[PDB]
Amino acid sequence: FMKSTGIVRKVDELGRVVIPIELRRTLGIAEKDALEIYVDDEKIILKKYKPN
Amino acid sequence: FMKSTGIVRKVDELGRVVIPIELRRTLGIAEKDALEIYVDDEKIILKKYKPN
Repeated sequence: FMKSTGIVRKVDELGRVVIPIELRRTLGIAEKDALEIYVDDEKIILKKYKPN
Repeated sequence: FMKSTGIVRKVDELGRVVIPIELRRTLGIAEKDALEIYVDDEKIILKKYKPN
């Protein structure tokens, strides 16, 4: 099976979610960087964005 | 089996991402609701939160 952090956050007015700082560092993501958003099985997959 | 939406958003100061309103409605998510966050393969999986 796959292990997940299992951490939940409250949805703000715009419907946005925050990545834990531990994942900000491990994912190599910083302010002004670009994120790409995926949709599968009613779940959202977010990953670093590679320009095309 | 399914293709992702392929939509990208800019990261704000806190490192947060926004779900498209089309997904807010399909996912049944609203302000003050709880989201659970997963981590796998360097990708983040967010889904509705159903506490035990």
